[PDB]
Formats: sequence, C-alpha cells, structure tokens
Amino acid sequence: FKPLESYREDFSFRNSPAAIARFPFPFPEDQYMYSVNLEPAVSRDPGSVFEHQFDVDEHYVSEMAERARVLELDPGRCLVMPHMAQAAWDTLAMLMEHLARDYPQHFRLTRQGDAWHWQNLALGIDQRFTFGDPASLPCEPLEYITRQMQGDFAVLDQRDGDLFMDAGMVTCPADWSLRFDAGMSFKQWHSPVPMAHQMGVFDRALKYLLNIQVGAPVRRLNWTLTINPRLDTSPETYHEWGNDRGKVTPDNVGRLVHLRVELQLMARLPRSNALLFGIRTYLISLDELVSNPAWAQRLHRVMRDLPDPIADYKGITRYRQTLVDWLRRFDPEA
Ligand code: HEM
Ligand code: NA
Repeated sequence: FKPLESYREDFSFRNSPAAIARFPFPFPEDQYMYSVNLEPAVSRDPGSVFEHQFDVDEHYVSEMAERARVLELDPGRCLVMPHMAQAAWDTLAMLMEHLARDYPQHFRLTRQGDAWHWQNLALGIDQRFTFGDPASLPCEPLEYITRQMQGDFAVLDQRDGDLFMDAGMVTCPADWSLRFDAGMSFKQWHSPVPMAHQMGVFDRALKYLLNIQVGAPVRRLNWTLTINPRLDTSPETYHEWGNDRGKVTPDNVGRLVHLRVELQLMARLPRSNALLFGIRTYLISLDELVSNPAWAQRLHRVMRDLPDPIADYKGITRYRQTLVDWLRRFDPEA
C-alpha cells in the first residue's frame, strides 16, 4: 500500500509501474462495439486482476478512505431493502472467505458456528461478531463488509424471470445512482443505453445471468473515460465533476483524461439465491497508458472510430476531438 492518495481535490492518485502493467486494458480490437462479452470467472494469469475473485491492489487503503468520505456526506449510497438482509449476509460471507484465503497477509477469518472473528490488518480492524445478528456489528452487514472491499456492489433479487436492483453499495458509479435505480428490473435500469437493446445484447445477457449457478461465476469488462482520477462520478455530485469535461486542452490530455475500466463479477449467493454484481473500478491516466505503445495506438483507433451514440452516452463528446488529435501522435499508420 502506497501513501494515501486522493480521488478528489488534489487528485494525488497515481499508478506504480506494476499497477500500469496489470491494468485491464479493455480493447481486443481497434474498434469497440457492445456485445455479450461474458466469460467464466476462472482464476488465470498470476499477478493479474483475473487471479482471484476479488482483487485487492496497491490503492486499497486510499480507496477505502474515499469510500468513507462519500458515505460521510451521503449514507444513502448504500441501501438494502428488508427482503435482501439474508443476501447482505451472504455477500459478507463470500467476501470475507475469499479475502482471507487469497490475501492472508492482510485479512484473517476464524469461525465456530456463527461466532466469527475477522481481522483486517490493512485497516486495523479486529471484529468478533455473530453471523446473522445485525446488532453485533457497528453497521448493517452489506455496508460493513463493502467499507472494506474495493469497487462497487449491486445485489439483485432473482424473481419472476428477472433481476431487480434491491440492494447495493454504489459510491464510485460511472454516472448513475442506486437511489434512482432501486427496485428496477434488468432491462429497465439499462433503458438509457444506446444500440444494445435493438441488438439483443440485454435479452441475451439476462438469460445467461438468470442461469448462473453456485460455484460457476461469470465476468466481463466495461469501460469509459473520466476527467481526473475521480471515483465518485455520480449524479448526486455532478456540480463537482461535470464541468471538468470542459477543461481538456491539447497540452493537458495526458494528465486529465483517464481510461476507466470495470471488471465485473456476477456470482450466485448460496443461501439467498440472489446474484452479487461486483464492479471493480480501475483508473489509468493517458500519460501512464501511452507507456505501452500498443495500447496507445489501439486507443487512438478506438476513440477516432467510436460510434457517435456510444461516445455521447459515455460522456466523451465535449473533449473527443482534442483527445483524438493527441492520441494520433502514437499511431504511425495514421
Ligand atoms: C446485474 C448485472 C448488471 C447490473 C446491475 C448493471 C447495471 C448497469 C447500469 C446501472 C448501467 C448504467 C446505465 C445508466 O446510464 O443509467 C449499465 C450500463 C451498461 N450495461 Fe449493465 N449491468 C449489469 C449487467 C450487464 C451485462 C451482463 C451486460 C452485458 C453486456 C451489460 C451491459 C451494459 C452496457 C453495454 C452498458 C452501457 C455502458 C457503457 O457504454 O459504458 N450490463 N449497467
Ligand atoms: Na466481434
């Protein structure tokens, strides 16, 4: 864990060379188009973000501090409807189990029956509590555990052939809100997305997700851009970030524009049968990214050619020509 970094104000966040090397670059081709890009979430590539189900990285302590700030200002970024309480406990079990197994230097879990002892050595937490008993923890169980894991989470109720957004912790969203989307179904909350509905992407995706079983979780990547390493790009806070989209110049693209990638996990929760949706968010400035000349050239092509409805949905319109002009420098054929 490096020294404490900010994702707001002075934006001190930066990636080490190792974090650059493992950044989940999301473009298999020189152009991007939506698809059902799901794969089984099996361990691969030691040291990569795909090695464990939940990835903890050099930014862990910084990110937890950011989460704590968001929640101090707005506790309503976490919601669990009452029928989702068991699912919240399943989520806590899943995270503590995997984190203790995969990062034993940082986390420990010892259990006898419902008498659980969790230690997070990274954050200095030593908690004896009763699994299932919310009066035994300092806050509601989803909140408790997600205050200790990177990325956002949604917990979906599976009923009546569909998935409903009935719980979550959403403090680093790509410009959407849990309080807006609470209780919506799968196709409903995706209503703003261009193109993909007419393509069938959302019909096919719902079908795959409804069939996910215990022990066979699934993953995909999503991406966007963000100006500065701002994690909290929420509707709730738009006045704090939306104007920065007007601040990009030819000389500062490398410092301001960041590639944002979501490594998404979809995993069946064993007691409740709910689906856990992990949204693990990675950020990299374009100065850091263009250290890899293959990334740089591919990014130029993608951004130059991106369909306009998709660029507008993603929020890149305002600075796109500047960005494309800057990236052309790393594409010899261009
Ligand atoms: C339960 C699982 C999922 C949840 C909770 C979720 C949630 C969301 C949310 C809230 C948005 C933002 C919509 C907005 O602008 O207000 C979004 C966008 C998106 N979702 Fe999902 N989603 C899930 C699964 C999937 C899967 C499996 C796909 C497969 C393709 C998918 C494809 C997309 C696409 C293409 C967008 C637009 C993103 C962009 O252009 O950057 N989603 N999703
Ligand atoms: Na293809």
